[PDB]
Amino acid sequence: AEDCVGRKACTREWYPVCGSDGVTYSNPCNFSAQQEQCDPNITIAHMGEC
Repeated sequence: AEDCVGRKACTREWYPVCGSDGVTYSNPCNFSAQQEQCDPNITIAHMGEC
């Protein structure tokens, strides 16, 4: 994808985290999938939905 913004929806489970973009991830899969498509370079900012 290269350039995509927001969250990419995955729903295997709900462990919410926030990415360094300040973005709410529904679960690890959300963080992984969205970033592998968009921004692999951010880190988990904090545990819990943003």
